[PDB]
Amino acid sequence: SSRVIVHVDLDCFYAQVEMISNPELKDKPLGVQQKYLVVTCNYEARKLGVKKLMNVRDAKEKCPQLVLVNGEDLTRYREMSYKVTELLEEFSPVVERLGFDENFVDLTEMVEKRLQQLQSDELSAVTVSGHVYNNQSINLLDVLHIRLLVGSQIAAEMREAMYNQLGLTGCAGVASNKLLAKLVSGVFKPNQQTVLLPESCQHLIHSLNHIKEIPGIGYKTAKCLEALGINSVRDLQTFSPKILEKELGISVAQRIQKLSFGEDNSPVILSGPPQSFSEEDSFKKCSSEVEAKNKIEELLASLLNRVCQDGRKPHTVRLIIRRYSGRESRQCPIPSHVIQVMTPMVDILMKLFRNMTLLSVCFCNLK
Amino acid sequence: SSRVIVHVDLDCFYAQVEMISNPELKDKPLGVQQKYLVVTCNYEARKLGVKKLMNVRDAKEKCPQLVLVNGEDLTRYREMSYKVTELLEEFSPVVERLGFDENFVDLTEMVEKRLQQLQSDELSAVTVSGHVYNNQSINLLDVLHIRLLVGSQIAAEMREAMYNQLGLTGCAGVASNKLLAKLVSGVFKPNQQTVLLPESCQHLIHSLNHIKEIPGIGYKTAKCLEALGINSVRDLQTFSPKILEKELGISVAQRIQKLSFGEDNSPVILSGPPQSFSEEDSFKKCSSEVEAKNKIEELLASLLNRVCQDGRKPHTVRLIIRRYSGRESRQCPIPSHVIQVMTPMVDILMKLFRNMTLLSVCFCNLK
DNA sequence: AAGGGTCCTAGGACCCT
DNA sequence: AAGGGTCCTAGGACCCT
Ligand SMILES: [Mg+2]
Ligand SMILES: [Mg+2]
Ligand SMILES: [Mg+2]
Ligand SMILES: [Mg+2]
Ligand SMILES: [Mg+2]
Ligand SMILES: [Mg+2]
Repeated sequence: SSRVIVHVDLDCFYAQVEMISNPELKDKPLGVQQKYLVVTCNYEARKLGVKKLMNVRDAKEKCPQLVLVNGEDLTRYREMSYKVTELLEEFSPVVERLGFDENFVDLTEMVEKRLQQLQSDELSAVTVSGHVYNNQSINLLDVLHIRLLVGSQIAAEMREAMYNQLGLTGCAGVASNKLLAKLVSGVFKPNQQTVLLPESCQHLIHSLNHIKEIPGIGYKTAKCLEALGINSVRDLQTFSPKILEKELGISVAQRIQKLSFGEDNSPVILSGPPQSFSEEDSFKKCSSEVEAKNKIEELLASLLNRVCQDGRKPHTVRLIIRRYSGRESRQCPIPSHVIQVMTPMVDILMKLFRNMTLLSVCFCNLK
Repeated sequence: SSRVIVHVDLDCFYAQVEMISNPELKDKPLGVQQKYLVVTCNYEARKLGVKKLMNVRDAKEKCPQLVLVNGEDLTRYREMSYKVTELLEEFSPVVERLGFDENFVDLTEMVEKRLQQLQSDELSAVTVSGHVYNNQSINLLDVLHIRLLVGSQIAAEMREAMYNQLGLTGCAGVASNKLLAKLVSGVFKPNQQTVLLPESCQHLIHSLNHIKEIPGIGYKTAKCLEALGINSVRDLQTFSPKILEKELGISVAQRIQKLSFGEDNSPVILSGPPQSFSEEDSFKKCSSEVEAKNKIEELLASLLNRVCQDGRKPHTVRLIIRRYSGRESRQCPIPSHVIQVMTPMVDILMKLFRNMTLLSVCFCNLK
């Protein structure tokens, strides 16, 4: 039953990429811009007040010397994201992606192979790589302690390999399930790693200050929980299961309540190739007429290219819109003759358009 | 591109099963009863006026000597259904199920292997098994004619095997795609087979009298088409694509219009093991109070048994209801500890019940 | 008061930058 | 005026007996 999981989280991902291809930006405070949004920034800029997901106005206020690069085309970030996952797949092939910069790996089978190859002499010599959460004391006779420490050594090899092979830095967290691995990897956020021994599981979850910090609990779920007087991890631990079921559902209630105890039995899933390809564009209630084709035609040309590179073929298309005030969408299957180019697709999408501040296209259901 | 497909359709399936396990019912007119509904009947009863899906009142009127057996528990029909599919899977493993009594098989690879094993001498000796649709003339030099005729010989071997091994009779239709195979298999409905040569494709589709007879066109679609003045296959062939798209959708319009020409490029899919297990019960606004557990508990006990036999494990449950006047449903995932029994499930379902003339349970999303 | 099946759709929730 | 991802839900359509 006992598992050793690792969670790898790159530091200021987009910014770290821009700082790589243009070393001239290192040491200088950097923000990565998407329209009016500074979506992330390096640490030279966080010190100066800039914060993730900050207005381009407020950010230049706290740092007028802030150098900004446009990060709207994710192509380069996506390509590097998959270079990271692919390298980790060398260690163990079961690698789950979370967004572009986070990866889960189940190290269990790999920890146990390393253990058989050791002797009674070197086992007492097993050491930790990186921080132990809560400065908790190690017990070389606790077999769970030994396995987690081996997990931290693997985690350090990955992080070094990532830097040696892709010049990227990041954090790692080693724990017994995915929830705790992710929560502990950020205890030392700047290019460091942390291992969570079981006896500190409760210190970790109770170190949080709002239930939203639990991966699995978002805006709607949080707000519903505070409309019930649930503001802390412990409030949710002790809240009535029944009342929780008959207010949020039997699936939401019974899993988030297990997350509040640090429990999470979900396996690390192999993300493999993507299940979808999409592109978005946003605009200040600009598209006011059907000549919004050009904006659509742009999105296809990049998707069609990305698909051709992927080699697989999609069988469903989707169009999304956002309307000046909540999103609406229409999809349909892809004609067969088309699957084996640009002109016909457009006319499908506009038929979808006419059935109905943002336009987006997606290719899903891939073979 | 050229395919040889076969469609196998058993004669009065439920009735033929009841006549097997009780030979005493053969020769006598038989209906299979589900509540007030005579869902099917043998041919000794169709002659006497009884019709598929007929009131138990009107049927006994046209035939008071009608012997009826209850067919509400489908267990036996389902078990025989899969004995049929499994036997056909011996011929070629790619077998698509349609309901309990119909099966599609792609005979293409099997037709071509048989052809290489022949000599120029026996090829002119190739003969048809069963009817040729529209008494059309065979051309032993048309390679498509030869392949379809080989398809009819395989179809005859299946039907014989089905009778020799399971004592079941049925019809087969051999054509170049799934739509036409299904349409031609019923031209001689009582334990016979028919092959459709390409030059008669249009005689077959135009032999239909309402667009509803096209597999793919149902109640809602038919009615929408008649609200537009489309009553015949040809009306739909000639109807405006645009008007069809902007009234039914780009997926519905552009495929049903291809079905009206006898075109259908969908492949024969391997149905394999089921994707769901469900049980239903109906009742004259009977369940009026929460003690409807007993009716639910019945459905679980049979599903739980069927699942245990299957060996796979489900990960989602669903509850369906119908309310005296349109169905409503609630589902959720299956707790993990449960997956590896009866008491806990009930309390999930009732929570689903309280969130909300028929009750039903389903196990889906199987591993 | 049938008793089952299949697959799709539009929208929702969650996770990142 | 971010720009992407994942998976689930309730209901719909279609096909049989
Ligand atoms: Mg991250
Ligand atoms: Mg990060
Ligand atoms: Mg959260
Ligand atoms: Mg049939
Ligand atoms: Mg039949
Ligand atoms: Mg039809």
